[PDB]
Amino acid sequence: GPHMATGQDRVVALVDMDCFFVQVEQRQNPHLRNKPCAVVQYKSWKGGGIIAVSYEARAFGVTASMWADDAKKLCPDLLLAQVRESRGKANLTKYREASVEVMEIMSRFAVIERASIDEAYVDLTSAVQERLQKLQGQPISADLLPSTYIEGLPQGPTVQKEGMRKQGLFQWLDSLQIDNLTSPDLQLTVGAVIVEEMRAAIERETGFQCSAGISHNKVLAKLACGLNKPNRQTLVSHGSVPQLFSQMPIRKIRSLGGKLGASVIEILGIEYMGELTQFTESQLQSHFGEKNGSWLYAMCRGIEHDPVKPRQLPKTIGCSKNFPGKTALATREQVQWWLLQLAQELEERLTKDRNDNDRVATQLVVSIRVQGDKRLSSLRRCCALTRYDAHKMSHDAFTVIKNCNTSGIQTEWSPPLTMLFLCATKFSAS
DNA sequence: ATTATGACGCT
DNA sequence: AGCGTCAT
Ligand SMILES: Nc1ncnc2c1ncn2[C@H]1C[C@H](O)[C@@H](COP(=O)(O)OP(=O)(O)OP(=O)(O)O)O1
Ligand SMILES: [Ca+2]
Ligand SMILES: [K+]
Repeated sequence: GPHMATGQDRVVALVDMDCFFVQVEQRQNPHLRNKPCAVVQYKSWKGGGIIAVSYEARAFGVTASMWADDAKKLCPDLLLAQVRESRGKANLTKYREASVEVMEIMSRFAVIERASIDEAYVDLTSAVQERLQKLQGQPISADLLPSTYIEGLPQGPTVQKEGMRKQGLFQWLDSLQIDNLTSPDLQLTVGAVIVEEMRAAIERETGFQCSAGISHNKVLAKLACGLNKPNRQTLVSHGSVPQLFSQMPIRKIRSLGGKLGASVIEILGIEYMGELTQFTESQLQSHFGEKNGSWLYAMCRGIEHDPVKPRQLPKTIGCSKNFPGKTALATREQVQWWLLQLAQELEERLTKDRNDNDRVATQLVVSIRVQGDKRLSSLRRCCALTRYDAHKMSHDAFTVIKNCNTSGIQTEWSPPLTMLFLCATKFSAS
């Protein structure tokens, strides 16, 4: 009762750019705007691999992880933009720089955690408190929430999509004004007002649209964000959780989309997140470990405590290339040439990072895959990164992996290498 | 023959 | 440390 924590202490948002690499290419090339289009890397094998898809193209069934030749079967008029190639490899700089544009705007509003190239969590608790003081008990108008969905509403005693959105928003605001909701509900609502403002600023200042979720923690904000995409935001209140979770497949919750989630389903014989509430904390810990068990026990009740970390910059800077099928690296000089290409891109990015962000990487991680290996990485070795110099880094990388070569002929490399990976890590202030 | 990333957990 | 999981 009175001592039962409800995980309603924070306001957290997750902002997720819509079709991000496609928007970056559409801003650059107006011919691609409002068209079925996709971003592809490379072109020779089956037309290239699709890595991002506009919503117009998704209507035809085009997805990422599709070959462009196959996407064209579904959507013959699909437009394509190619990822830049430099030094023999795909180069993602344009998208990393577009990411910085958005992250810097978000940072004006609040502390953010960079979750990926186009996702950031936002801790809005303090901003909401501030806005509430400005507001002075003045009610919140629907006009302040023009792209907001309230999950679970409308309900109870119009067949258009926007009409439904407004009906739900009206019910929510009507209740807030009549004092039939909770202080956490008001906090979330003010959070959503701020996120409208944030999303408007992103679009104004970059041209890019995004979706967002607002809730009391990162997992619910992420779940919320996906409910209404694209170009919309969704508020998931604490009270919405029992209905929302009652039919929510376990794999939809972040961290449960893989083997752990499959084990939860199999071991417990359940399908939906809400079904977890019937187990004790000890029962869950007994199957999934102390940490996972406690996390699951709280999470299925809508409670999570993972903080929004104050981190706007990536912690690592890496460069990798696959060498599939017949293109696997089978000679010494091949391996060395590609290590150099990778090291040259890495040096370029590191030098920029050092100038921009007042830090230096101190460790170089070298990873390879060998042909036949089940896993993405076969071997990982570290060495010191003491100089931002591509020839040195590439020579050092060779040294730490050269003994993986089974070949008696040192000119040859066996078994052939199907992946090379260089990663700069362990930053120190500079 | 998805590819190129990136954070965090385990022992 | 080196490996594995989960995610954009
Ligand atoms: N598996 C991947 N391989 C390479 N690039 C990827 C991969 N997944 C995502 N990306 C890139 C391209 C995406 O535009 C960008 C952001 O990813 P993501 O949020 O999953 O999709 P998206 O922004 O294209 O569409 P959505 O509107 O559904 O969010 O990161
Ligand atoms: Ca996205
Ligand atoms: K994303």
